[PDB]
Amino acid sequence: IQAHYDVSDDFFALFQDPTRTYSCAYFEPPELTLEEAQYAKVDLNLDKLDLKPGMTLLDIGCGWGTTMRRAVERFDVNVIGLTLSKNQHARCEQVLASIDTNRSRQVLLQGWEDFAEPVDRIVSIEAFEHFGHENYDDFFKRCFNIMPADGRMTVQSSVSYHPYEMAARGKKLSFETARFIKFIVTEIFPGGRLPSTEMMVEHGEKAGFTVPEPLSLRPHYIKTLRIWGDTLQSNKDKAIEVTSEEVYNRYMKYLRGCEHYFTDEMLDCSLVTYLKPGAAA
Ligand SMILES: Nc1ncnc2c1ncn2[C@@H]1O[C@H](C[C@@H](N)CC[C@H](N)C(=O)O)[C@@H](O)[C@H]1O
Repeated sequence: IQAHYDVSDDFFALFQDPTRTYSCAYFEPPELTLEEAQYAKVDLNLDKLDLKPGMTLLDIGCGWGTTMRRAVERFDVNVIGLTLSKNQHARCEQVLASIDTNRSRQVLLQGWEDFAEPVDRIVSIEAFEHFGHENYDDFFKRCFNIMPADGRMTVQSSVSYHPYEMAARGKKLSFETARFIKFIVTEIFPGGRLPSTEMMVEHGEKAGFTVPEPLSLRPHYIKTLRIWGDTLQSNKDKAIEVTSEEVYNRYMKYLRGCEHYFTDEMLDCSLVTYLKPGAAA
């Protein structure tokens, strides 16, 4: 049943950029291409982490390996990536092995749950939606515990608003948004759950982290989703051929719907920074 909403890598290749990044890009400056903006998003995350040569960076949910490789290349760090996909695992291995570096590089097919080795810094870009609210305490506790005194982590995640906050916008739109969120979390990220930004901040605080004001990426996700959607739609027949009209329609619903709900400010995307007590200034 969870395996039903699994789709082949070749479908995603029909809307994503060459880096295969499956998360909000960063159009700064606005004229960047999707691919460029995916790299700008990687940098935006990594630049907040106080990475020094010879550190070990952990990528939780490392996808196809772009973040890790960019970190090795820019920061001359060791890396370790965690992924739940065997295909991502095999590709990441290739991406990592081909880097001209003496730094250590490792990809593991496992969750953060089973990861407990010392790392200096943590990046997690839109894996958090999969974890479920019941695991937030354990996630933050693990991330706090594996890092040294000056550790830092970024988590980037799509977020929703509490039903109470949504109600301020009127019942109609509020119930309609909740249904669409339920759809995201059934058919796009099965077993998933969108946090609110408050939940992201507060669980981090409870674990002991200092949490500055989160960065909103809402207009960047709008641009991202627009390009993703326009691109899927243009590759429609190729999409249907490799999957079905069903699966095509599902992702168009997702992509258009999210853009719509982002434009309406009924969804957000937060880049939250977590600083251990001894983190540098
Ligand atoms: N418990 C977990 N531990 C580690 N990775 C996970 C977990 N749950 C989901 N993921 C991964 O999180 C990733 C989710 C993607 N949305 C983001 C991938 C990547 N960071 C990107 O920006 O492209 C996929 O690699 C999933 O396998």
